[PDB]
Order: sequence, then C-alpha cells, then structure tokens
Amino acid sequence: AFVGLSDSEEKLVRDAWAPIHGDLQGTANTVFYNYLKKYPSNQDKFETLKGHPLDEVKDTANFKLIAGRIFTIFDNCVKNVGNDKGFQKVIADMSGPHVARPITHGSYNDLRGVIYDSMHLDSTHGAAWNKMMDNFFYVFYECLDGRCSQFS
Ligand code: HEM
Repeated sequence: AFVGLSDSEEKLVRDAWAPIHGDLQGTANTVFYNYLKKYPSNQDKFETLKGHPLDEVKDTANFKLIAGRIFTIFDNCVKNVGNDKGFQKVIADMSGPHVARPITHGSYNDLRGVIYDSMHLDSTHGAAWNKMMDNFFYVFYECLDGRCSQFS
C-alpha cells in the first residue's frame, strides 16, 4: 500500500539522501557497478551492456548514462516526498519503459538493497527512508501491472 510520511519523516528522507544528492552521478556509477557485480544476471537486461565483461563496460558514457538516470529518478522522488501526487507522477512516468520488460520484483528489490547498503543509515533515518521506498515500490509495481492511472 501507499502510506504517507510525517514532516519529520519527510525531513529525515531529505537528510538521508543529501550526501548522494551532492554527488549524484558519482554515487550512481558506484551503486550501479556494485549492483551488476553482486547480481550479474541483470547486466543482460541492458542491450547496450549485454555480452561485455562488466569491468570493460563500467567506464563507458553509456553505462554512466544508465546509472545516472536511476539516480535522477530517486532524486526527483526525494524532492517530491511532501507531494503524494507529484512523487507518484515521477514514478508513473518512469514506469512506462519497464512495463512488460522481463525484470523480476527480485531484481528491483536487489537494486533497492544495494542503494540502502550504500547509504549507511542509522535506524531513525533508515525507517523514514524505508517508508519512502515502500511507497516508491508500491506505486512502481502497481504501474508495472497496468494499474498506474489510479495515481492521477
Ligand atoms: C527501480 C529503480 C529504477 C529506476 C528509477 C529506473 C529508471 C529508469 C529510467 C529513468 C529509464 C530511462 C527511460 C526508460 O527507457 O525507461 C530507464 C530505462 C531502462 N531500465 Fe530502469 N530503472 C530502475 C530499475 C531498473 C532495473 C533493476 C533494471 C534491470 C535488472 C532496469 C532496466 C531498464 C532498461 C534495460 C532500460 C533501457 C536501457 C537503455 O538501453 O539505455 N531498470 N530506467
């Protein structure tokens, strides 16, 4: 389900993300590398990376484009944490190209964990961060299964 956050929880989310916000491309490159290294089955999902050793593709503009675009979305969700409909819209618009793509909830959840582990959050910030991410994944999965118009 979608469960709204308090203004304190909204604030904890912004604070949690702030080191990443100030280094979005850098952090994105590292997390995306770490995700494809830990969960290598996912690399084939990207036609542009398919068939290359990960270490050969990690320094390409294209790899960094892919990693950066993920982080831009989360940046925009964090910016919209206080606006349910605007947070939902960010997700709705990015969900479209993932629809009917053969990516499991497991592969998405695996990326979520790599992001989490990278942030080294204390439990107060982690709790607020997980409320936001639970909302993100609720919206995202509803949209993947053709129930996106509900958030309009
Ligand atoms: C859950 C966090 C994610 C976010 C915020 C995100 C975001 C985006 C964005 C903004 C785009 C660009 C427009 C588009 O083509 O959709 C995109 C495309 C794409 N997404 Fe993701 N995505 C996520 C997860 C994933 C995962 C885990 C996979 C694969 C195991 C994946 C596979 C793809 C592929 C294959 C494309 C097109 C690739 C290209 O040729 O450049 N996405 N995504």
